[PDB]
Amino acid sequence: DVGTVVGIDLGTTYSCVGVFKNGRVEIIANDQGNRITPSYVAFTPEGERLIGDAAKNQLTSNPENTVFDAKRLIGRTWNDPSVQQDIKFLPFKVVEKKTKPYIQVDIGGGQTKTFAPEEISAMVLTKMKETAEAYLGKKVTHAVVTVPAYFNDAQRQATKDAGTIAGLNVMRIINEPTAAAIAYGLDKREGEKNILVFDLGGGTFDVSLLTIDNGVFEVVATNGDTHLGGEDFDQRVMEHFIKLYKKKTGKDVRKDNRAVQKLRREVEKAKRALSSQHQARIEIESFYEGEDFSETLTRAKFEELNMDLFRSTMKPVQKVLEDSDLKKSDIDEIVLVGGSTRIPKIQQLVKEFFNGKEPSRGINPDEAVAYGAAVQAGVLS
Ligand SMILES: Nc1ncnc2c1nc(NCc1ccc3ccccc3n1)n2[C@@H]1O[C@H](CO)[C@@H](O)[C@H]1O
Repeated sequence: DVGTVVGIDLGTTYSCVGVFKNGRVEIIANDQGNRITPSYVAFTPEGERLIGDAAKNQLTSNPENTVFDAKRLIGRTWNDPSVQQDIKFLPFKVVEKKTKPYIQVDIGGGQTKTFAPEEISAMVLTKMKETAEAYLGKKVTHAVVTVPAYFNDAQRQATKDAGTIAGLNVMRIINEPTAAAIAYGLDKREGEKNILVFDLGGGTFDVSLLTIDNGVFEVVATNGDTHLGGEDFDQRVMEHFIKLYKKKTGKDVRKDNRAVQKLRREVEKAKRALSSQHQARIEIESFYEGEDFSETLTRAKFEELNMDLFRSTMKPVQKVLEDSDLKKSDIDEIVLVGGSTRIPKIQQLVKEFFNGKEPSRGINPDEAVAYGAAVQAGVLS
């Protein structure tokens, strides 16, 4: 009845779909060649609804009508303090409607529409759903969707409604740090064990303490920083180079923002190379006023610029071990999740915190959560 069911990580900044096929989890690439999709939606002036890479790629020219970060609003009331903080930093319009924070956008030709956070995520889920169905050759109807461990009843439910709207029956909602633990099969051992998931993504940092008892996962304590992640590290290097531009050219870069978004691009690119290389080069043709940008970043400078931010990632790890009444000696597994955990300093930091103990390694940290979900989805047909 339920067909092939899909594992979906519906993430804040990125999304991932997986499937179980011929005895293996298959992570599916979208129509753009990508194993992760931006949780992005956009409406061009022509009236063309773009979701994914296509929406993320044109957000510079369409900042009002490019919806992102809906996970911050999903399952929340308009008057929720968190929401009233969040909407201050969000360049599309959020209105109070049916007690909720509805996204307001121009659909094309100045024509106005509002969308509940669940309707946006339903668009993102539809893209994951068409991403899966293109790989499989068939329609998909059922799914396993993940949420962060802190999500409450209303947030969990609204994620299921995003699902329903997308034409997806969400059979299971599983916690994100749990799906990760399942991806490493940590649920396939006898014992009582403690698991620390340290999840550092694009715009969020989450640390979960889990206990596993014979396939029974329990979340004991959670911590983190809802506004700390890879984008933050981008900003810091962006600041470094804007400040360097000034000092050499005398020119100031935030006068054209299209220059700023260009730098954003080549910074994020350089950072990523720097998890693998010791130096990277940032090259921009017609950066500002037609002039060409060309600079490099050492890994040492990268680390230097974010050292206080990297280091701050330990404090949640301590508050978690406190609230779980456990010392450092008690953690039996360390699971790294999120693309930012590829940063070498981050790893050095985790490892020496826990007195030299090596983390679980082997699964792509961007994919670990959709993987966990796809494993469970695999059981469900
Ligand atoms: N190796 C890496 N090193 C440091 N940060 C990395 C990283 N890979 C990703 N992410 C995976 C990623 C993201 C975009 C990509 C684009 C082209 C090619 C590969 C890509 N890979 N991130 C950060 O994860 C956050 C959430 O993704 C973002 O802040 C991102 O910087």
